[PDB]
Amino acid sequence: MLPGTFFEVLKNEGVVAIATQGEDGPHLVNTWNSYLKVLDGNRIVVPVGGMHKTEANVARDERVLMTLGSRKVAGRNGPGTGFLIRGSAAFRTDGPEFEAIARFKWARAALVITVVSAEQTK
Amino acid sequence: MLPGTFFEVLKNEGVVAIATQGEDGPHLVNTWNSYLKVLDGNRIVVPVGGMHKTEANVARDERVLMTLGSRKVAGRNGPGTGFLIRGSAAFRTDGPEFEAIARFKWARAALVITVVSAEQTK
Ligand SMILES: Cc1cc2nc3c(=O)[nH]c(=O)nc-3n(C[C@H](O)[C@H](O)[C@H](O)COP(=O)(O)O)c2cc1C
Ligand SMILES: Cc1cc2nc3c(=O)[nH]c(=O)nc-3n(C[C@H](O)[C@H](O)[C@H](O)COP(=O)(O)O)c2cc1C
Repeated sequence: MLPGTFFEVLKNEGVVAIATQGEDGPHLVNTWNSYLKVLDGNRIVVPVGGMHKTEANVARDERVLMTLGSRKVAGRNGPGTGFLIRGSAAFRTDGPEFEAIARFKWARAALVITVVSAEQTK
Repeated sequence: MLPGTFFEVLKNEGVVAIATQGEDGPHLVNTWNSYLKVLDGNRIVVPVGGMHKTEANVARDERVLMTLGSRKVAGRNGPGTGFLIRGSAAFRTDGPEFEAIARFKWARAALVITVVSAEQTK
């Protein structure tokens, strides 16, 4: 369901934000546009170095939100666009999904987000 | 408390993420690095066009999280850095805080975040 415009955004660098539900409010961490690996089946894979609090939150509630964008991709009303992604998260430490980001020597896991919806918010 | 590195990040364009506590999970919206207006007293102002769900969430829980960064500013161990900002939010439709972003004519309000902590996460 990820649209072409989303893939255009990925051709440009930027800060990706991933929100999870914490015990006393939301938690928010980041990665880079260039680090995302998209696999068939609506899967976005993120290389995990830290994200220990994020992983703990996902264990209690798999639902996460992700935003990303680029000023270099045209939006509906002018330069720049971005997306709000909603999906379920899981942490993999072996298999094809981990190998997808194993190139990062510091990776301890792969954060796999299965997309349920993708909205272009600009 | 906002460090020099944070201001260096603001010299570069990028996508800012703002997380709030929603009724059934977190909510996440965006703005641009270039749109942030920093005021004395640890205040970060954001021009508000939409953010209706965000405003509703802030009405129930004023605590918000904000992340931003830039690959153009050096981190501790390599290129690129960013920040996790924690603070309290308030929406203004008049007064000096609103006037700070009034140049954006599409702004129905100003999202004022009073920062409690700023952590460079890379
Ligand atoms: C621009 C930027 C990119 C980041 N990329 C990653 C990344 O790819 N993987 C990762 O584990 N942490 C990354 N981080 C650090 C996380 O945002 C987070 O601070 C750290 O993983 C701790 O996660 P936790 O608070 O869930 O324990 C990045 C931080 C910034 C500012
Ligand atoms: C790159 C990018 C920048 C944005 N900048 C703003 C902004 O400055 N002000 C604003 O009100 N919405 C901005 N938005 C839209 C918000 O993220 C959000 O979708 C919208 O305000 C609705 O908020 P709500 O979901 O809290 O109702 C931006 C979206 C993107 C992708």
